Amino acid sequence: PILFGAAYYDEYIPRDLDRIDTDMEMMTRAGINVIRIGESTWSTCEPQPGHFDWTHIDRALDAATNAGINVIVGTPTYAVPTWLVAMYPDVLATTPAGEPHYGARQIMNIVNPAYRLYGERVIRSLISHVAQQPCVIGYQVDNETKYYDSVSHDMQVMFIKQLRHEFKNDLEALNEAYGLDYWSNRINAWEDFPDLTGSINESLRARFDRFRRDQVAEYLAWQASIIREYMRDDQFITHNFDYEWRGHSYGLQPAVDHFRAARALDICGVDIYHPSEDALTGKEIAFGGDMARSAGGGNYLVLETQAQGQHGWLPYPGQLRLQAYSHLASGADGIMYWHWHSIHNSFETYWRGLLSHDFESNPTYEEAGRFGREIGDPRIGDTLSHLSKRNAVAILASNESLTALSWFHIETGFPMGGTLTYNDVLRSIYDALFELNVEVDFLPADASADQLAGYSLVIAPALYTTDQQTIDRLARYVKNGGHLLATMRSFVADENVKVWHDKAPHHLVDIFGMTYNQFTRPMGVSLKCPDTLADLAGASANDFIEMLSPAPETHVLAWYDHYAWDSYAAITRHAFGSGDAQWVGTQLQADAWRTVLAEALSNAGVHTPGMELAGTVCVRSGTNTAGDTVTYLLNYSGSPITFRAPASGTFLLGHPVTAETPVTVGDAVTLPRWGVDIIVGRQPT
Amino acid sequence: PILFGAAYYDEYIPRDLDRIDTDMEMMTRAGINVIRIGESTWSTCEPQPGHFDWTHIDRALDAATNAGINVIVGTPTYAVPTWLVAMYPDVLATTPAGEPHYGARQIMNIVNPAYRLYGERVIRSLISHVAQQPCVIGYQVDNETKYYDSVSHDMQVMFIKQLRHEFKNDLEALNEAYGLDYWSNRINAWEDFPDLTGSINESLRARFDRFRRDQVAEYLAWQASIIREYMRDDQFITHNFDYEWRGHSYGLQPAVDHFRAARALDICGVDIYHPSEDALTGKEIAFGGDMARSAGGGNYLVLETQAQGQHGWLPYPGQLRLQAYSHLASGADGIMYWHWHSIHNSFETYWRGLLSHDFESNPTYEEAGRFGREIGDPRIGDTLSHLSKRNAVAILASNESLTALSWFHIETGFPMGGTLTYNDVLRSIYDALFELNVEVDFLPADASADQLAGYSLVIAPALYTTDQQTIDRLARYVKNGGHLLATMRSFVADENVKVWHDKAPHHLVDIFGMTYNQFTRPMGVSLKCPDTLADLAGASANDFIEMLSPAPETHVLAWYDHYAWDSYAAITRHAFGSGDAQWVGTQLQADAWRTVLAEALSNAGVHTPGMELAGTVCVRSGTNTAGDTVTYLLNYSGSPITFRAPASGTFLLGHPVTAETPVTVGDAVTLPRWGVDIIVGR
Repeated sequence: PILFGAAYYDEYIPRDLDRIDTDMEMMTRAGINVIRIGESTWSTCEPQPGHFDWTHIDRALDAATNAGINVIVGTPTYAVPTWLVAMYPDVLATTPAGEPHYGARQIMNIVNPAYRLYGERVIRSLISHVAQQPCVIGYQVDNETKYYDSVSHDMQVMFIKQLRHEFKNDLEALNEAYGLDYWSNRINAWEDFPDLTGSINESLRARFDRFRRDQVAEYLAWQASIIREYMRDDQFITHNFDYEWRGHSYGLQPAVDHFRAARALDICGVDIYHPSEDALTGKEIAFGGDMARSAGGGNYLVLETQAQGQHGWLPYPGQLRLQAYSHLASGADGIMYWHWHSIHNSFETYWRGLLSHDFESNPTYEEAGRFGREIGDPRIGDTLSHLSKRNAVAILASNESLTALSWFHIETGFPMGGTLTYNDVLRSIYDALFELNVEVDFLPADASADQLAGYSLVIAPALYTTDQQTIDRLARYVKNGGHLLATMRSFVADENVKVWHDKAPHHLVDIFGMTYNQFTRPMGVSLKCPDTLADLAGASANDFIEMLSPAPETHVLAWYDHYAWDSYAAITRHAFGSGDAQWVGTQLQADAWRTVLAEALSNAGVHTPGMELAGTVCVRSGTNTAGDTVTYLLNYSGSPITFRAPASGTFLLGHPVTAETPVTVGDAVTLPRWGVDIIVGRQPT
Repeated sequence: PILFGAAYYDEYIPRDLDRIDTDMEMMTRAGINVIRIGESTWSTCEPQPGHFDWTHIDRALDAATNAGINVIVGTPTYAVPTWLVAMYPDVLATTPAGEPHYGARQIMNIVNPAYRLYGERVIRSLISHVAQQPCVIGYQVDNETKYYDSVSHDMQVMFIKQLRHEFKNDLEALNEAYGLDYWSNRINAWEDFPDLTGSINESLRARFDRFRRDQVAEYLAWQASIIREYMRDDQFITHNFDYEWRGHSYGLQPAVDHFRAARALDICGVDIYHPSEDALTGKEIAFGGDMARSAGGGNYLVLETQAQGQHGWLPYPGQLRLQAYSHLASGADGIMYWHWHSIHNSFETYWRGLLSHDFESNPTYEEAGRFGREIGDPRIGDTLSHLSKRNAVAILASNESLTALSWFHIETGFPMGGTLTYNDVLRSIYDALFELNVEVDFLPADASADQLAGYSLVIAPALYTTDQQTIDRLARYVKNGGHLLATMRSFVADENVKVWHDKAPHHLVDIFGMTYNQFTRPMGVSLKCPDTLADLAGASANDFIEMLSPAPETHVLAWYDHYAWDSYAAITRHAFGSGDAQWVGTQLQADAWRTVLAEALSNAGVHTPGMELAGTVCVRSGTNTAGDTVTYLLNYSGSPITFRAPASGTFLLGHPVTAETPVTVGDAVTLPRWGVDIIVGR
């Protein structure tokens, strides 16, 4: 059935209480069938070196067993004990800010041998101890693992050795690849290799970031490999990925390549956090879910999301339920809250769980339990689980480009100034599509020809650095009938972040039917659109403009409206083989992005039910394991709304209209504020 | 008489001058009867280790003696000589910023042995040298002393031993009290105890902060105890406390507990600086005076305030006078300027004294002298000194709550984000009261049953962390007839900053007649006020809202006006015993605070004639030593004002009306811009 649950910290509950069995009863009452334990408390289970105390782990396993609740056990390696650092200070990484100081979780040097050695021992002892317990259904490897800005000596030497291997000891080739002549930065003998911390060369720095991302992935695989020596055949290994953090889950994760790192896992997990209250839009849940579903090639677990949340996140009545159904609408096969309660000391005292600091019932917990009892009814649960999505549009995601542009800021070309980031461009586009009710998959930028070929529209947002093979695949995708749309600052540099030295866009001048070699930060530049984009006439060009020189054969969709720049296009499209290729040479406002992308989808022949409801209600859909269509209707607003049904079949939930009421496409539908219902393409049962 | 003076630095005066007797004469001309010397110049009086040179100290004592001026001697320990750090670099504290570098004052590790050894030596030599000089009337111990964010090894080890003592060596108890299971932070053996610098556990950090605050209090008591070995029976020990600095004196001092630290002294002293010119309000003078008066249980000395001041403080004509009288209206028994002149080199070149860089007369000095000759006339001096204030309202101050919310920000729960601080809440209440012409005392949060009992209204501004005993006193205070008003984020946590785990407000749900367990940052939330607070109707709820669930018998003064939260109250008041208890579950704008407080005060039976003049003129009063009522009328505006006299008696000063003109409550009164007079009820 659908996983529904919460992280539980027996280790944190005040010791003067004895309420574990009460907590378990509150959970089963709320339709909770799974808890997560163990990951944050190494110092409780191994209180002195070599001395293991499973009191708290056993208590949770026993209490869950007695309640009929399942358990996912997390390895406790993301936060280290006082006794470990006392013996080995280097467990804590040196960063660019200098020497570390004990306290915070996730400031360790993940390649430190004391960290790996003791880590391996607690992993072995914990997983050995719990693996045969029937309530344990799976494992979380570590927790939201990154490399934590480590520039420790060892990590650097290891990087130098990998550079030797990559370049077959040839420093002429390395210095040329990275342009290291500049500012007298050549490395002409391996023993002269400087400390990377002060490097001003982004070719080198990027490669080091990539190396360290790869170490994250290897560390996860290594942990998974250890759990594989103990686990039962009916258990799974997962991990809780997280996203760029801007007060909440925002964009592609800078420190980890989720596509690559997910290969060690049986199923992808993810943590998603987002604005609520008047600011609930659904966008972060959908973005988060689409990236997890894409990284894992199918259904994923939401291992953490918000209950009462941080200050400001407390959900209006109805919002918790609407947030939950949203996850299922992106294809989640589980939802778990972080966490069951609210902790009474220390950093996350006010990142609040289902229960408040009094451990009483409250309206948020009660709303959760109404949700849990809904999906725990098989009539609802069997209908919503394992949802399959077949999307026609893909967005290309690139950790290498995020890294590159974090240094060469789009607007300035330097690691200072500007406000537009890679994830801003990505989200500007993702969010426009969301506003139009068009659903997307994410693809890594090095996706195969077969993968690309599945999609009718492929979008490349500020896809700044790629290899030559990637360019060639995309040309071929277009030739064979695809539609490629790229934005400014794409295909600028090779995989070593060296800007190509032929005509831009590199090896795509004939595909896009244009070239450029000039750009600026626009002052009072707007757009003239003669035809297909007539609705865009007048829109502003923002942040950065590329002076696109269209070929004589190319269709210009927009020109700069400015006396210095009006010889140049802002937006072009050009046929090539059976497909076409569009470039957007500027950043657009949200309304302009919706205009451009709605036209592009129309050009590409992409239609989905709910497109007509854009701006009225959120519609997201899929096919269930009976092969029926499932259409969610999600009202992300504080007013009731009326609209016409986008599909025919039966209302699965009912809404303030009863469950199993039939509906026909076109029928009037009303949802209350923060309301939801779901049409399933079958008759009532 | 009233002390009136300035700090004087003969050590800093250009050496080509010989003007000390001219300075002294300009001082006596201006009614100045005391100077403060010695505290900033260790390297001048001990130029090489063990070699003392009292030339400058002697010059000042001889010149003062010759002019009939009294002297307060400061110990010079808050800035250290180059020769001391050259031997002992650990004199300078390690901070979370890392290694220190010599130059600034007040970057020492106040528990360092070299610092305390050489410090005891200079103290003993200086005090011994001056103690029997008739002009010396007292002593300042160090100067605005704090712990300077020291995380030096010794201070940490000392703290660990203090923890062993407090938990009786029981690390199981310590880990539970502080919740150190979280993020694998348990300390399971004493030898594993980590550096505190990078701790993310605010129960532990807050306790370290409290320890270091107590080390400041001890340091002050240690110096006072040395000084007591030499001083005459006719002399006093004091200290210049200071406030949270936000460009000027703003709020409760974060690094020192003035109520505790003040115990070692004969009389409290204070340094107060504030906006002037168009932004002169008198709020900071009154806040700082109320605090200092409260900390020491009576009259206090303003050991420093602004003369010409920093750039932007230069007072408009009339304002220096108005500022001065403002201090005496709060209960000051002395006013000293920092400082006499304007220094020609170095960091405070432009923190300017009475005289400018040219040492000439100027209008600010001349205004100060007109004021000093005023109070120097016993008709006025005698009437105004040792003022005694009996207030009906108390505000509870808590360093522990300041500390806790410096990390757990009201709005965010984290040490980043938000704008609303503990002191902002305290000042929001204080300022509304001042604007209502209501005078207050401060009490420490742990104030005794007897101290609480003396007040008709007690206000708990964001009293985030307390012990259980404080909560039980307060409940008894209400049961017995008191009126308690608490704001949001009060009584949340125990004295270890561990949030209580029963219903909130902890052991007070019966008293306030309400519980809450939900809160948020409000978006477009207003208040609905059905009766008693009808004037507040439509006011904004700001910064944070607690979802109060009132008992059936509780009076709901304000509900949330918002479709998500309108089941919940924002402001509640509940009868308990013969008193009552009111909770304001959000932050209010300034005008909303006046509306709320004016109603609470009326509920509590507090009314005076000055409250009728709120918004028009500042009225502050007390009783002088002949038993007469002294009523200040202070105009903190750039225009003239007209109003009805709030008391009968005689005008003391005269104003643009002669000195000693009679007046009767209700008589029309006019004051010029920045004006002042005083009605004395005889």
